[PDB]
Amino acid sequence: MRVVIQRVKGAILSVRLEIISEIKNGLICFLGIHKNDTWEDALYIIRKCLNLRLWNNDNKTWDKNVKDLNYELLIVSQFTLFGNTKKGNKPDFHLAKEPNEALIFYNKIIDEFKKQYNDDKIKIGKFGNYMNIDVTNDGPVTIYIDTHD
Amino acid sequence: MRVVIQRVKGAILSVRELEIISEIKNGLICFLGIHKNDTWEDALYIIRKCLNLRLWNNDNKTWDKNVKDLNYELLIVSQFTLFGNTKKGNKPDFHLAKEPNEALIFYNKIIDEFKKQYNDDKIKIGKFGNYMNIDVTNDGPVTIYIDTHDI
Ligand SMILES: NC(=[NH2+])NCCC[C@@H](N)C(=O)O
Repeated sequence: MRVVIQRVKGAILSVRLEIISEIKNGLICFLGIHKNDTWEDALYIIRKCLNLRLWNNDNKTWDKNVKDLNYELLIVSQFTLFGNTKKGNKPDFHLAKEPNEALIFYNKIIDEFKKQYNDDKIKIGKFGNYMNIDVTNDGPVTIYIDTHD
Repeated sequence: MRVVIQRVKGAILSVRELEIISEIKNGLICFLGIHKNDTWEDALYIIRKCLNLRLWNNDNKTWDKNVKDLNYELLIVSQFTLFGNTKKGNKPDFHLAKEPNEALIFYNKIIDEFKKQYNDDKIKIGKFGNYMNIDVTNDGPVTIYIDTHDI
């Protein structure tokens, strides 16, 4: 699976527009799910999101993680991360997991995020819906991981 | 070269008490990571796709219009953390990222080219190397990732 991790002062997530999720300091994680992903692919993303040391702990750089500072996570599902753009300019999403299967996988991932950290600290979107996210990027600090490495 | 493209209704960049230096309305924010062994052909591929990827709908059609077609803007923000290696451990390390003194030369070259291949007034930038705060209204959201070393 693929993940783009961005570090935020906060994020406001809204749908067609009414705010339906919000977080202060922490991480927005765009989570694309490859169609051949295993529950081991999930665990790698979760371990990494919860544990990656992305904050300066005053005086020592790259030291504290989301759990350490008691920060929040917003997980947004982004199938467009499997938009192959090597052919034309029309991205093709043929590696992406099928929407239904994907929702079931996405959910489990969220359960586990809650099981691994804290369930008040994990926010979400409306899986396959138009969303509008005001993100305050801190740094900014972008982190990419394709677990197929 | 590594890039994360995000579709935006707008974007507001501020550097250090915060001061606003850059704004775009509708268009693309582009977190651009520059590999140690990047050549100019790597850069052109980045510049091309950002300008030419059809990330917007139009009438019937989906994935049909690119940033230029709509007279939209780009905000290009260098982001070495894209080469933050996370295979080993929970501390990121950036050994694969290019050296700051040259990255800066490469990034400007790139910015010029971004203007040359579109329009001078449609390309906003960050403040290379410096700490930045960026408000992004993500439209979709739509996230695209390209690693040129896959080509
Ligand atoms: N899908 C979504 N909610 N947001 C992204 C825009 C996708 C659009 N090309 C489409 O309508 O297919």
